[PDB]
Amino acid sequence: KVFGRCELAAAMKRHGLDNYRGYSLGNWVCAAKFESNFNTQATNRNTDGSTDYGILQINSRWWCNDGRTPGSRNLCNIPCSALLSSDITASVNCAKKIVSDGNGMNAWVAWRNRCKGTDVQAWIRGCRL
Ligand SMILES: [Br-]
Ligand SMILES: [Br-]
Ligand SMILES: [Br-]
Ligand SMILES: [Br-]
Ligand SMILES: [Br-]
Ligand code: NA
Repeated sequence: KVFGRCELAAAMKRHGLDNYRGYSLGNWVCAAKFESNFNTQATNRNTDGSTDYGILQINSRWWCNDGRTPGSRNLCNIPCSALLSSDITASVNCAKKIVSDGNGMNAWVAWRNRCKGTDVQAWIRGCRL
């Protein structure tokens, strides 16, 4: 599923991601934009053999199981395919675990490089929340 900007913001708010660990809704929408372009089916392989999955490109090296990342962990205890669903629940629950791991949203390199320090409120500007 390819979300609309305000549609995703609404969905993220519903699952309690807005202001989670102090990160406002615009930070999460912006992260999604640059990680996946709002596409829940996005996948990307990394040089180390692991793979990033879903709307927030969650990495199989640590967080999910995809059956082909040898040294990896499954810290959210899910198949990586669950992060590709139309329904963003698994992605939101896993992101909440990631953002609490110590490094905040810096875990997402696109957030750090393309959202951090910017006017992230723009990403939910105009939405009915
Ligand atoms: Br957009
Ligand atoms: Br594996
Ligand atoms: Br949803
Ligand atoms: Br980047
Ligand atoms: Br915001
Ligand atoms: Na894994």
